[PDB]
Amino acid sequence: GSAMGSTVSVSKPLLKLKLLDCLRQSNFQQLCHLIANEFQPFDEPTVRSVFELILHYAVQVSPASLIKDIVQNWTTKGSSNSQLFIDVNKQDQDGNTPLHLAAFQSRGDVVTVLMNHPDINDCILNDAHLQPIEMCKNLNIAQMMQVARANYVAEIAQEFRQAFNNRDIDHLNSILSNPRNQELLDINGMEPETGDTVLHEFVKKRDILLCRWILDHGGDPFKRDSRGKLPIDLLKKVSSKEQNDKKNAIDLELKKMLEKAAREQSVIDVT
Repeated sequence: GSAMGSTVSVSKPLLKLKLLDCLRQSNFQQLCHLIANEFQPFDEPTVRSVFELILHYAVQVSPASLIKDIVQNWTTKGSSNSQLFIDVNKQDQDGNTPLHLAAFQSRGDVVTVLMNHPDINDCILNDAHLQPIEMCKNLNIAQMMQVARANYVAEIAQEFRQAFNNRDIDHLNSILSNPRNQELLDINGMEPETGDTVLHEFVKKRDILLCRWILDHGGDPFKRDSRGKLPIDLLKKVSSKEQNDKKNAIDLELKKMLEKAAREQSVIDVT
């Protein structure tokens, strides 16, 4: 075209029209071809704003076979550095994720695919403050989501305990790098066989490395054990003149860490 003709501007309605038609009638290779030919420039912000909702639109209008292909090919960690990458937890203009919409629409098979995604976050609140399971209109679908969550919680809580048993800071960090895990794990849970939280457990172990990690990831110094004791109560008092002697350096460091954590906890508890 002549250089004097204005560049065709990107229309969100027209992109959406083309995309929905494809998602309703076409397969994955046809969808890819549409992206290559019509979602250009691919980094143009209006283009991006439609592209990143493709999984939302697919849950609305597409067969489960196409949804599976989109999920398998564009949403796993292996494509996270590609242009064709969709965030499976993307929130739309109502705060809904694809899982919110799949639950709302009673698409049980799609709910299963999404709940099985290793990076799924079924704790995200939409703008109505609802989690995806709370969108269900069908009880059997809600129960499936409830049990799948309980299973996931059981597995990650066992993995969390294993990382502590291994003193494995990298593994612990990896577990909490998933926002879903930060919600579904309770670092302040009390072990019934001992009455201890992990903070009590590792204070008694004098494990400075692990106590610091626990206190940096929500460990609550005010949570008492089953006998009513705070973690700091577990360290014996040392007279002032001896406080800085080398033999007391371990418990002194734990005491200082617990005192600072208690100050920060006091603010959290009134916020």
